[PDB]
Amino acid sequence: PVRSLNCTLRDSQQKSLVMSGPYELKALHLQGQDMEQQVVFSMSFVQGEESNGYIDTNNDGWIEGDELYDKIPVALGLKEKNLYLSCVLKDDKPTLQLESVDPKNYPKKKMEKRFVFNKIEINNKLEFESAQFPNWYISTSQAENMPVFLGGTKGGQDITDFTMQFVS
Ligand SMILES: [Tb+3]
Repeated sequence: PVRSLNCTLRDSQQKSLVMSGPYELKALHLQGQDMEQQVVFSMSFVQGEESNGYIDTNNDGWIEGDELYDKIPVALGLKEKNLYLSCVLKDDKPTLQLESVDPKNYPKKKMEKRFVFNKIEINNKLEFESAQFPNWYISTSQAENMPVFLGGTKGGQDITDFTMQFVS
C-alpha cells in the first residue's frame, strides 16, 4: 500500500512551518523551546514517475553528487489532522489551501491532482511544485509569521526551497 513518512519542514532561511489557526500554515523562526510548535507532515508517495539526473550547477563541465536531482510526486498531509495541502484556483490565481478529508479513504496511491506536488530535491534542498499548476511552488515570505502560500515567482524575495527533517 501507499508509502508515507513523517517529517518537519523549514524554509531555506530557517523558518519553521507551524499551524496558524486550523485554516493555514505560517512560517517563523522558532527558538529551541517552542520547536515543538513545528507542524508534522505526512508525506505520501503518490502515482506518477520519478525522474533523476544531474545539472551542472558549478559549471565545471562535470557532475558531482551535489548536482544530482530527484523529482518525485508526493502529497502532503498534516499528521493526524485529516487535512491535506491542495492547490485550487481562487479569485483566478493558483492558491494553497488546507483541505479536510475522509480518513477512511486517505491517503491513497491515486491522489486527486489538486493534492499532488512534485518534490524536487537537489543537494538536500527541496522545492514542492504544484502538479495542477506547474511553475507554482509552495512558498514563504521573507518576513516573520506570514502564511505559507503558492507563488509563481522564483529568485525574488519569496522563498521557494526548504529542508526536511525526518520524524519518527
Ligand atoms: Tb559540476
